[PDB]
Amino acid sequence: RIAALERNAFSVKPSLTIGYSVSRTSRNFDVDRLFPLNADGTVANNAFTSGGIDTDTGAQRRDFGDFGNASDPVVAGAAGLYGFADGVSYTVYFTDGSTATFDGLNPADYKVPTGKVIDTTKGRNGFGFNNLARYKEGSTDIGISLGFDTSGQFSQVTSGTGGSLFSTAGRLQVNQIDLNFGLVTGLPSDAYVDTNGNGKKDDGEATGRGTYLGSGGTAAILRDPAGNVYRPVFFRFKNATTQFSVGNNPVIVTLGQQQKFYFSDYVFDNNYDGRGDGFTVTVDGSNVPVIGAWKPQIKGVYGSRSGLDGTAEAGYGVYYRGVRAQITPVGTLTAGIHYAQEGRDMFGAAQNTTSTPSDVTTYGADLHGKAFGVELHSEYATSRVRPNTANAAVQTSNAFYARVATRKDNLAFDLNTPAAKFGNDTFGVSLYDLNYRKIDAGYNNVAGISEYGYGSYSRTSAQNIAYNPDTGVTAPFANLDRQAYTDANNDGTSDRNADGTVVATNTKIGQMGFGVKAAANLGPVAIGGYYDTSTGANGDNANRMTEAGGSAKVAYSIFSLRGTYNTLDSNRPQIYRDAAGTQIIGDAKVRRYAVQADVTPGLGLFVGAYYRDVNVNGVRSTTDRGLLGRGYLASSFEPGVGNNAYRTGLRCADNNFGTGTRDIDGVGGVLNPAVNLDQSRTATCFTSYGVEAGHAGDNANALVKDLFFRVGYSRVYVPTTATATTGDFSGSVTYGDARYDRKVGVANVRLAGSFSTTNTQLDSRPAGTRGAVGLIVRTDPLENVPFRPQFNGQVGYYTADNRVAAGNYNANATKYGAGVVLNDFLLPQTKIGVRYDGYMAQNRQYTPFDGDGTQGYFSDANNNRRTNLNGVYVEGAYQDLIFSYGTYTLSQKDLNGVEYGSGINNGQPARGQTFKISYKVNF
Amino acid sequence: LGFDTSGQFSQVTSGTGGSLFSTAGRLQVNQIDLNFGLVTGLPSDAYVDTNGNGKKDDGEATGRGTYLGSGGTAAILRDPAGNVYRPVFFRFKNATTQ
Amino acid sequence: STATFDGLNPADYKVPTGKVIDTTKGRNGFGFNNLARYKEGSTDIGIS
Amino acid sequence: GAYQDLIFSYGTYTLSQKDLNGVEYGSGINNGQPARGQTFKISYKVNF
Amino acid sequence: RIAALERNAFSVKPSLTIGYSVSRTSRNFDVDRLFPLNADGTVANNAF
Ligand SMILES: CCCCCCCCCCCCCCCNC(=O)[C@H](CO[C@H]1O[C@@H](CO)[C@@H](O)[C@@H](O)[C@@H]1NC(=O)CC)OP(=O)(O)OC[C@H](COC(=O)CCCCCCCCC)OC(=O)CCCCCCC
Ligand SMILES: CCCCCCCCCCCCCCCCCC(=O)N[C@@H]1[C@H](OC[C@H](OP(=O)(O)OC[C@H](COC(C)=O)OC(C)=O)C(=O)NCCCCC)O[C@@H](CO)[C@@H](O)[C@H]1O
Ligand SMILES: CC1C(O)C[C@@H](O)C(C)(C)[C@@H]1CC[C@@H](C)CCC[C@H](C)CCCC[C@H](C)CCC[C@H](C)CCC[C@H](C)CCCC(C)(C)O
Ligand SMILES: [Cu+2]
Ligand SMILES: [Cu+2]
Ligand SMILES: [Cu+2]
Ligand SMILES: [Fe+3]
Ligand SMILES: [Fe+3]
Repeated sequence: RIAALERNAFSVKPSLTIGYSVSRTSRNFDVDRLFPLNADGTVANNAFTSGGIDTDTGAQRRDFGDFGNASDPVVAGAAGLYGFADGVSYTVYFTDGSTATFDGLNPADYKVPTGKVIDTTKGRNGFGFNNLARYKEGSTDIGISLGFDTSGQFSQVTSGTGGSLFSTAGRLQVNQIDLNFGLVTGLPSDAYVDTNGNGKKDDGEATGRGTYLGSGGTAAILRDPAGNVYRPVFFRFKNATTQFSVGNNPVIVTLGQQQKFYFSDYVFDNNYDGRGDGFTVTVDGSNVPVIGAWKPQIKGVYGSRSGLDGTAEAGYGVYYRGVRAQITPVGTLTAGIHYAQEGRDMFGAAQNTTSTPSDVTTYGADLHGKAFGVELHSEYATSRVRPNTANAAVQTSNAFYARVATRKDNLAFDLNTPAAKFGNDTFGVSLYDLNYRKIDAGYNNVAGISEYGYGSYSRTSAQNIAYNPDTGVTAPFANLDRQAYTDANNDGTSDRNADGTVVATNTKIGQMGFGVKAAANLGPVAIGGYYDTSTGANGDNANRMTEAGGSAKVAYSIFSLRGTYNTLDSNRPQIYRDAAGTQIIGDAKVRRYAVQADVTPGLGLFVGAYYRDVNVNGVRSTTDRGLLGRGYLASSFEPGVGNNAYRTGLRCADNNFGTGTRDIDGVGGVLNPAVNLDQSRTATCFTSYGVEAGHAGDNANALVKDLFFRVGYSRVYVPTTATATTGDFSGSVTYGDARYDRKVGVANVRLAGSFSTTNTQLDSRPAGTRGAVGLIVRTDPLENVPFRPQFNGQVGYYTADNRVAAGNYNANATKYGAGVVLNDFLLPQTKIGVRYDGYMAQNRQYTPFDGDGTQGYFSDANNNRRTNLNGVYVEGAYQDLIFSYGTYTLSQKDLNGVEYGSGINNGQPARGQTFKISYKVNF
Repeated sequence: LGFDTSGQFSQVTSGTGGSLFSTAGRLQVNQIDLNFGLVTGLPSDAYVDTNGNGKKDDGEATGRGTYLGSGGTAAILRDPAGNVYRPVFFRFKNATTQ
Repeated sequence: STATFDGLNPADYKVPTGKVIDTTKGRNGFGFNNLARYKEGSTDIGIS
Repeated sequence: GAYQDLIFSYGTYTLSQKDLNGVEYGSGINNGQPARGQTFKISYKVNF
Repeated sequence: RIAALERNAFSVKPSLTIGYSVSRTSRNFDVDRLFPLNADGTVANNAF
């Protein structure tokens, strides 16, 4: 009886929040860039951060201000303190009484008055000024909330009797659901009233807190003169279950919304979203008497696209059906056939609009598996698309491939595992890939009824491969397209973007070709080779792209010597930069050959000498323009004895330098415990030659346990002026890195250092000297000295002499930070703590997140400005009551010393102060 | 109809906090004076305080007018079968501020 | 304004109100209510 | 049809009303076609 | 004490309905006039 009472009882969960807060600022800069970075790269926790960490948009705690109640993001350029503070953002008044906001330090540059608006002289001269000061008037807030949770025992459903011509028994199937429900008192700030059914908040839908006054917030509170507060009670629930399965042994029928299914690639790659609402039936004949050892299986799908959706949507009156059948006659070779169809009904043929084909009918067969020591992967498809309209003129498009290679479990092809193995280690000829491709030009995700895909995933990386992990397009080979200059509006000149990149028009050409990658394992020797030619579907050599190559390695004792030859002959246009540095579209010929020798004495040390020679379009081509990466079979070898693996990808980042110019911390990464500067490569294949010693601390029997350094020298070829055939190895790069953690006593030291003396502009790094050093100390609590002190520390210096074609400017930075925590302070359970941080910078800047996956970074700019961010943060604690105080100042002067901080132009820095009293309480 | 609670939620225990350090937690027990329950209908003097002053300004909301069917005779949320529906509110009063 | 005539011949619409005149907006002022009903296929989950 | 407790119901019906001549007035858009109705349902009763 | 707890306790009753439906017609006639009539005069049950 007690269990029955508990099953359908409410758990009452009240919550109380108590806290005092005051904050005064004049510019709202950011202070999270001063705090130490943890070994996982996260910044140390403080009581002043505004938050804002978003992985989707790349936002971090360092992209927003931390004072007042405002989280104003930092603004790049001069409007912000070069990414250090908030923008100036004048306000512009209009004649009709409307207003706009101008984001700049000079309103005169407001070059965007709308068509009919005229600046009315209402403010200073029609331009106002948005106040840069934010205030949080000191107050103590008590927040009270209450929720009612359920026992969570309603996770099952049992079927009931049904039928009209008959009556089912009932209680035959038990389904596990994922319903999470309870009672809430108040609505979240992000709730809304969805009046359209799209499931998303359109333009100002309802603001559910505004629909139910008194639900939450401060705008409305349903009160009582006696002091009572009333809040509406809502029933909140999530239903994560949309599929219901019936039947156990041979036959299982699943009914639900947005059914996800997969016949094969090129036909019903309809998982990762699903296609619509309906049912799927799966029949497994693995226990049949006569034929059950072949594991016969049948799948059948019926559904309506997107369920019910309004007209003008692609899935209105459109229904899909399909059936697949497969077996495994041999060890693992599964062979299957499948029929798929999608079409409009009489209500979709009329009043649907869009462009969905009147009918698509695809047939196919596949032979994936591993049977007799070899792995086969084949696929055939036929489309027969009915292109709506009136005449239609049904169009057919096939897609066939046959590959002898190893597919992973995620259906991506692993080209590093042979799958042939025609011998042992002494004589070990290994076939890695052997494939043919006949994808037609018109075969897209509509031809074979899928969600996405069947197009080059990169067009710059391996562009014959359609495999797209983002959209779940599991398909080995892609529908290639031909690229050409656009010339949309202007005539005579090709259209370009603002950055100068070309604008291309892509026409699908399909794909047809073959490719073999193999390697023969000798004894102390090993050899490998690859060949690959792909044309358009029609076979015209105007779209051919052939890559051939081969490598040979000899490794013995502690010496290894490799030699690689790579070619790329692309009559296919290809987009790339020329010698001058302007993007172009046109055929390419790349010839590379690299001989690199390595010696490993075994004491953790290593030495490496290399000579790599690129040759683009017949000229020596100081740097290849990424063309060699257009093929998916690169297959270089690796140094070391007994390492005869022919792994795909030309390891161009081997024994060469790094060209990074961005960093999370103020100093050039030498103060970031999540960045190993000695393992930073450029990943660009150069025409150069050089040597590089080093030392690894993770390798056992090393001189120093945790020590890594990467001293190295190199010389890079550069043409005579810009495009001359003649040239010389005039460029010179001398680089060095070091990293040493150690733990002397109770403290935990960490040293990092980097150097560079480049002579030319390699990828984006200018030509000049570049050095950096950083030290991090973190003492554990001392149990001998009174107060149990626990110290910290941080120092970082960065220097760079950027010799760019527009200046010879020096960009240096200096970051420091110290702090001591007293874990035993007078009264019991009393703690005190103080941390002082500082960051000075010459011509450097911060670039905030771009709103995409890219994050913000500190870089060098020629802005003649010196930033002087400083702050002190004192955190004391009684038993569990935390007093946090913080005072920070940001001043950005110029060479003269004008002190542009606090940009009202009064010669005063921006200042921020905060005081908080925090107290966490639980019921 | 009203729904009263057991009245056993008269205590709070502090939790660990701090950024430069971390307090032990469960160190202090505070006696609070929160009286809460569930009501079905609103009183006559209830109102929607849209300014924060805590007092009824000139015709603020007349909370019975905001939620029709809460109380009174002006509005009654009914059903042809004879059922009567009244919104459920979570009423609470906090007398503790220190 | 619009009205609905329930008959197989709109010419027999002997009931134009006091001041209303048939505007030649449809075929000749008379439309035609579609006789086709559609329930687009969907799977519905209702929770209470 | 019915599997354990999942009921598949399908129905196709046709209504044609001709005159003596054979004008086939059904589906009264006057195109000589009968009225037609088709339905497909999948029903599943579940209990907590 | 258990009886006192049960006297003023809530019984939580959740309900879930799952079902797929599609229907296409051009005139919307009636089909219940075709089904057999039961001994009590009611027409046989159907899913349409
Ligand atoms: C145990 C249950 C027994 C069966 C119950 C009675 C049903 C059979 C009687 C004939 C009834 C089925 C006859 C086939 C109609 N045809 C369909 O497929 C249409 C497809 O829509 C649209 O597609 C376009 C391109 O695709 C075009 O063709 C359009 O023109 C078409 N729309 C239109 O204009 C409407 C004709 O679906 P629908 O909207 O009519 O949906 C319902 C259908 C039919 O229902 C079933 O019978 C399925 C039962 C499967 C249970 C499998 C589970 C087994 C459990 C052990 O369901 C399908 O999907 C299947 C497709 C037909 C194959 C049938 C053989 C298993
Ligand atoms: C385990 C079991 C799982 C069960 C669930 C899976 C169900 C599998 C169903 C398999 C049925 C056989 C398929 C035959 C394939 C013929 C190959 C094929 O699809 N033909 C293509 C297409 O066809 C049109 C289609 O033909 P269709 O015969 O498919 O439909 C008839 C009937 C549907 O009945 C209803 C409900 O009205 O369905 C059946 C078979 O019962 C049709 O007439 N619809 C009129 C409307 C035209 C637009 C779709 O016309 C051209 C393009 O307009 C062209 O592109 C052709 O290549
Ligand atoms: C009968 C019965 C009963 O009444 C009482 C009691 O016995 C039961 C209840 C168990 C029962 C029910 C039994 C029930 C379970 C049904 C049996 C199960 C099987 C599974 C059904 C399907 C069998 C068909 C089979 C799967 C097809 C095989 C063909 C291959 C797919 C062909 C592939 C070839 C490809 C194209 C080559 C590659 C070519 C390219 C170019 C692509 O490389
Ligand atoms: Cu911040
Ligand atoms: Cu739809
Ligand atoms: Cu997929
Ligand atoms: Fe919406
Ligand atoms: Fe008020």
